[PDB]
Amino acid sequence: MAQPVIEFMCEVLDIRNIDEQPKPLTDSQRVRFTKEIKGLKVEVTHCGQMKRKYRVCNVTRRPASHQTFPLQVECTVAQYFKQKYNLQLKYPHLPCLQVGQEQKHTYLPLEVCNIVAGQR
Repeated sequence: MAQPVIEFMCEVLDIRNIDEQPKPLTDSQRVRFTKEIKGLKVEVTHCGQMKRKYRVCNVTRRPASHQTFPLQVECTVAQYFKQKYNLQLKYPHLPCLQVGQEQKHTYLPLEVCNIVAGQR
């Protein structure tokens, strides 16, 4: 089974009350989380059965609420999932994952991500 990256995060940062502390992440926490998620493979969950897979290459410093990107004029990733997918993010305060080629600057909210377990 695939594990939600939110849960993976809470495990990495030793959190149990993620829904009690709507607090953003400390620089210390982000760095600790980034080390663990960087390089893992993830699958999108907001597109039904179109579970597109991505390679996490980094973690943003800005929350999904503020992370911006070149939308075809700049937009907020949180807006995106509210406008295009009509889904208010549960954690707009947590960072987004950067997936794919660096220069492509693709950001995904942690909420919509599941860690893909290897199948050797």
